[PDB]
Amino acid sequence: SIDLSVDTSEYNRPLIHFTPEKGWMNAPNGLFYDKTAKLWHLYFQYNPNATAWGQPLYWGHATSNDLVHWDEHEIAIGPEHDNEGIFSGSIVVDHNNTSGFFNSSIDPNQRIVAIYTNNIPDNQTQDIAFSLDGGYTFTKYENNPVIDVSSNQFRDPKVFWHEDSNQWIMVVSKSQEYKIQIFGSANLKNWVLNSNFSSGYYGNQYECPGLIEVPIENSDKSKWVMFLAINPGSPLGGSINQYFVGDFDGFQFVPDDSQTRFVDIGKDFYAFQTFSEVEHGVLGLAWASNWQYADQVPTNPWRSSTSLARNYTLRYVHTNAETKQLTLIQNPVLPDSINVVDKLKKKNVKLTNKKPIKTNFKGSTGLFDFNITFKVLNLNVSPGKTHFDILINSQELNSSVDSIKIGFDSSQSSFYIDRHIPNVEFPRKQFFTDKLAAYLEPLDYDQDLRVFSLYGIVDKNIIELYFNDGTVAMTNTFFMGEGKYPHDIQIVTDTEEPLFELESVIIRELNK
Amino acid sequence: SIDLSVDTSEYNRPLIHFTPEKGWMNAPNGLFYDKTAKLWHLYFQYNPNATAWGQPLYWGHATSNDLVHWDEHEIAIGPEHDNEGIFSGSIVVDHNNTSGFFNSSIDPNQRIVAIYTNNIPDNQTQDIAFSLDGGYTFTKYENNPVIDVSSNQFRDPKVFWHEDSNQWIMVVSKSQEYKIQIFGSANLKNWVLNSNFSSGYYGNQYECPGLIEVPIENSDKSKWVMFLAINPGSPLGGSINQYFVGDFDGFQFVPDDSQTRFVDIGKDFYAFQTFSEVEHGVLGLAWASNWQYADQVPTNPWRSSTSLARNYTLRYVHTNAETKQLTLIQNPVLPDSINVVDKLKKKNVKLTNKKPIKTNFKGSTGLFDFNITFKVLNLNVSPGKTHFDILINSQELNSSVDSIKIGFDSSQSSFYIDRHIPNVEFPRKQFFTDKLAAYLEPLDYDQDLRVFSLYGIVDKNIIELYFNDGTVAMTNTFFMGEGKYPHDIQIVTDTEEPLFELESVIIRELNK
Ligand SMILES: *[C@@H]1O[C@H](CO)[C@@H](O[C@@H]2O[C@H](CO)[C@@H](O[C@@H]3O[C@H](CO)[C@@H](O)[C@H](O)[C@@H]3O)[C@H](O)[C@H]2NC(C)=O)[C@H](O)[C@H]1NC(C)=O
Ligand SMILES: *[C@@H]1O[C@H](CO)[C@@H](O[C@@H]2O[C@H](CO)[C@@H](O)[C@H](O)[C@H]2NC(C)=O)[C@H](O)[C@H]1NC(C)=O
Ligand SMILES: *[C@@H]1O[C@H](CO)[C@@H](O[C@@H]2O[C@H](CO)[C@@H](O)[C@H](O)[C@H]2NC(C)=O)[C@H](O)[C@H]1NC(C)=O
Ligand SMILES: OC[C@H]1O[C@@](CO)(O[C@H]2O[C@H](CO)[C@@H](O)[C@H](O)[C@H]2O)[C@@H](O)[C@@H]1O
Ligand SMILES: OC[C@H]1O[C@@](CO)(O[C@H]2O[C@H](CO)[C@@H](O)[C@H](O)[C@H]2O)[C@@H](O)[C@@H]1O
Ligand SMILES: *[C@@H]1O[C@H](CO)[C@@H](O)[C@H](O)[C@H]1NC(C)=O
Ligand SMILES: *[C@@H]1O[C@H](CO)[C@@H](O)[C@H](O)[C@H]1NC(C)=O
Ligand SMILES: *[C@@H]1O[C@H](CO)[C@@H](O)[C@H](O)[C@H]1NC(C)=O
Ligand SMILES: *[C@@H]1O[C@H](CO)[C@@H](O)[C@H](O)[C@H]1NC(C)=O
Ligand SMILES: *[C@@H]1O[C@H](CO)[C@@H](O)[C@H](O)[C@H]1NC(C)=O
Ligand SMILES: *[C@@H]1O[C@H](CO)[C@@H](O)[C@H](O)[C@H]1NC(C)=O
Ligand SMILES: *[C@@H]1O[C@H](CO)[C@@H](O)[C@H](O)[C@H]1NC(C)=O
Ligand SMILES: [Zn+2]
Repeated sequence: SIDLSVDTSEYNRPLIHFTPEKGWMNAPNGLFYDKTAKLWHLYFQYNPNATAWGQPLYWGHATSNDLVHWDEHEIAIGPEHDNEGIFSGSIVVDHNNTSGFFNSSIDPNQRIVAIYTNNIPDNQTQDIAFSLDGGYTFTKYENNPVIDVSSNQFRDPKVFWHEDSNQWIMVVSKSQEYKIQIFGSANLKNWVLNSNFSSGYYGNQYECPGLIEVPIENSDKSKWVMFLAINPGSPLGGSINQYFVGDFDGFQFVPDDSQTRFVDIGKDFYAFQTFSEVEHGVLGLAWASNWQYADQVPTNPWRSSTSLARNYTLRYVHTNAETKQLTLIQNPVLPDSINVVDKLKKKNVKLTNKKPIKTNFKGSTGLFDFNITFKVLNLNVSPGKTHFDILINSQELNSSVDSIKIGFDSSQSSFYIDRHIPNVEFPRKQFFTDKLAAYLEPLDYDQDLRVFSLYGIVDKNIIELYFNDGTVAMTNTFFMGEGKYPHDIQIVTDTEEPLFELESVIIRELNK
Repeated sequence: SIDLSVDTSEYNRPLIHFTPEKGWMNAPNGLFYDKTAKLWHLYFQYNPNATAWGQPLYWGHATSNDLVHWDEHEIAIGPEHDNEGIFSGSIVVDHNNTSGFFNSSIDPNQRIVAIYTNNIPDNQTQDIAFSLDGGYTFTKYENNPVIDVSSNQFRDPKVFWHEDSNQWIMVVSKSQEYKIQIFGSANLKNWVLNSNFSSGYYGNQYECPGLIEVPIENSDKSKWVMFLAINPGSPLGGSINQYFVGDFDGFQFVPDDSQTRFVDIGKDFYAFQTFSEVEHGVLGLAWASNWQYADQVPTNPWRSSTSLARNYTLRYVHTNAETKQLTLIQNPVLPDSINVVDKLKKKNVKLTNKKPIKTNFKGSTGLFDFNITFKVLNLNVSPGKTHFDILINSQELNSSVDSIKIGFDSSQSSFYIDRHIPNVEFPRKQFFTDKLAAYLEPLDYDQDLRVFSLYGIVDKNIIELYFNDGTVAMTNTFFMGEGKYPHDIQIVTDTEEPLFELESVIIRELNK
């Protein structure tokens, strides 16, 4: 039952991360681009009747021309009964009408088919539905389900057209068997199981798989990347996304190695999905929370945002001094529709305890970004001082300032976040990990000096960090006290002489 | 250079975890049992000259008849020069004198050979040394090194006799190539490279591998388990140990699957090694710290303990409701030579906010264990109350009590620890993760009610937790304020009616 009396929006509703106006949101679904309308479509696991997961569960729907400003629509798909759910799935555009649902009056770029998990008591099946109006309303296929294996742990179909083998491909999870199942189909209705894939960090269950061709930077080559969500049992606690790099022939995915790697090593990036019908590269986003505490965080009358849309590539990067690995790179999608309210620019700054960088903006939108390239100098300092810190400070409210801290330690070659906020309490905060680290090799070397970069964006209750031009991504929510939100940024150190040179510093106040 | 002026031993030196009397300890080495003398041997990476890592670096040495009472000996092996180190390695007993070092005056069970990494500037090699006095003094082999591949990233040899292929086997890490190399030898001097193994979570580097037959519970069969340390780049930050289950023929290790699993999901369990010459089962221990902060924790005039000795088996356990996996099990070695100073024993207690469990012991050793079997009842409580907490409280000093918290949440089916202690500060505490969790399936079901077990031991500055009879292990150090150490244990809940029934509760104060 949503309490419309208490609205936390003013201080903790993100400006450029999608949130439903009210109710509960989890996994993003049916992500696609309408080439005719030039519209991005976001669907999502949606309970409008509470700020927690519940059935009946629907596909919510929003559209955007630029992946930052969203317009929320009426519910797109709903269950047959109150004790049922339209669980996760995906959308394809059936340009050549292989499904037989579309006539000449439906533009080929708008021949929209949803493939989703129908959840009923003791049964999960893969069902389809078609939209004749650009993805706003759907008709369920008469002969659903299209796949039934008599299981209650069988969900999250990601479907794509595979040109090379001239067929539809589904990757779907046999969740508690720890198997990604690869099915093939000529018409999206009649499916054949081609192979099973089992690898990486199993945790409790497999969920929301994905399989897509990702370009290698500065080349004409590409690799197939298999995405996989696990929850619970993440090594960081709760829910997390992992990936595998290799090749696909339409029947089997063959990884290049047997290594485990995570997509994002924050706590709050789960159920990642890619957009269908992108013409250049790979774009996707995730649900920006963690199953451990998502339904308890102090937001109202909604819970959950998505991450920003991110652009995915592969790059050879040093994982140690000697060895390079083909690694998943992600950078945020931030178009010119984002307004810069104010900015601080500094160059070649030798950081010390008497030379802090402090923003002095007139007001605050609660939306900021910081772009920093730094070099570690050859200075011996005591071990408590081998670091610098970016402080994100609230306004002073009732005599107190709340803040979160993003730092780098030169002795550990590791970034860290501390999202610990004194006095803010909510159920299951025992699982709300406060301190997270990311080890990185230098981005570059300036003679013998190690060079690193960091891009960060803060949007009222969520922070996204991208280290070394997207080599590592870390997504984390944070909850300041009632009425408090980000207002100013400081960069500080305790070193008396310079250990860090900030070659370039850009801190901007942004708005929609 | 160690200050003997300040000694923290009284409040934070463990009683039954080995610590050097003074200086720095990291990885355990040369672990073996002398069947003739009936003595367990522990060697360790040792810097006597500071409470941080430094060269010259030695093998320290201690012995025990029972794996809890340790006698520290003279340094066993030292480097040729001050800018060199005797890095990690292992010991075997050359019963049949394959090496030719041992005549009829040396009992077969005492034909002790150390295989270790010799660290010199820009070079790491595998060297051997032999002991004619039961492992107290060593003579380096005159034709060292026994393996040189012209690398400065080539270390941590674990050697064993393989009967099936009638040869010595060495597993060693080509650290920055992410390879465990398997070599073979008739005589411990002349080696042949047989295979390279690469899998699991790579992080920054491969270190301290092991390969051993682990018995399957209730069976005469076993599996080959490959152990692997990575540091830095643990998904929990810093250093961690992982394992692989499969088969070995003397030349190649073949895992049964391609899954990644960690040995211990605490922050402070690294460089795990197994004892040689164990006749019943598999025994091992690790370094009980994390490279991120190990050299900064507030102990003096030593830093670091080992973990307890643990007993390793394989058991088929539910990782989800549907599926069992052959899983590494570990339980602590705690013999009857440990005195029970006092204990609290309770049976069939329905836990509520008016019925807390509280120890009322006359004094404190700072050494306690708690053994609990609990059951989750069918009670609906508000989301903030779906849990119970074990509080480990210091004595009141300067008007405050320091505490650490171990809990279970029935909504998340997860254990958690909070080792956050306010007002205790030390360098690199930004990496000192305070909140850790572990998801488990129930140990058993009583009709429809979920049953779980938990064994924990607190030894002044270290806590070891074993969930569901050793299904999951979690090791963490903790640092209370100056003079404070564990004094009393409480078990509490906020539920007004019973959510948890404690079938069995045993809390003991222990001593040497
Ligand atoms: C680690 O745990 C294992 C159990 O998984 C323990 O192994 C058991 O150890 C006892 C000896 O302590 C063995 O009993 C012996 O059996 C032989 C004949 O089978 C008999 O001749 C001896 O008199 C003795 O009773 C027992 O068989 C063995 N169990 C298994 C399954 O191997 C081991 O002791 C534990 N180690 C420590 C130090 O706690
Ligand atoms: C995501 O990144 C890719 C490049 O890595 C961008 O792709 C380029 O897009 C332009 C048109 O916008 C094309 O003319 C180029 O040929 C593309 N390059 C490659 C190598 O494909 C893509 O535009 C990015 N998308 C977003 C939304 O940022
Ligand atoms: C962060 O800063 C870097 C500059 O250091 C930006 O990268 C440059 O982007 C421009 C386009 O705006 C390119 O022409 C340059 O070649 C890039 N140079 C470098 C140094 O990368 C980057 O776009 C910034 N990131 C943001 C705003 O998110
Ligand atoms: O809304 C269901 C949708 O979410 C996912 C991924 O988060 O599964 C979540 O919800 C399920 C039902 O409560 C849980 O079984 C699952 O553990 C949880 O992650 C998708 O798998 C599913 O389609
Ligand atoms: O003492 C060296 C010994 O420790 C290990 C494992 O912890 O390596 C540690 O020390 C090395 C030298 O400082 C580092 O290169 C390494 O990263 C660190 O883990 C063993 O690998 C080594 O034999
Ligand atoms: C849930 O929300 C839907 C969509 O607005 C509404 O029509 C329905 O009555 C609600 N049902 C329950 C059981 O709350
Ligand atoms: C084509 O489909 C549309 C639905 O969009 C329907 O109204 C029309 O009658 C159909 N007939 C044609 C165009 O063949
Ligand atoms: C894939 O897994 C399913 C479910 O366990 C099984 O029925 C099927 O035979 C497997 N198929 C292949 C080709 O491995
Ligand atoms: C280091 O310790 C050893 C062994 O106790 C000692 O003999 C040596 O002099 C010390 N060296 C330095 C450099 O302090
Ligand atoms: C055996 O070795 C011992 C110890 O090194 C030595 O005292 C003795 O001379 C040796 N015996 C023979 C026959 O060489
Ligand atoms: C094993 O790795 C080593 C070192 O990288 C390499 O030279 C050797 O050829 C490899 N051997 C095999 C059998 O792969
Ligand atoms: C804990 O309790 C169980 C069941 O009573 C017992 O068998 C076990 O030995 C105990 N564990 C320890 C480490 O004392
Ligand atoms: Zn605090």
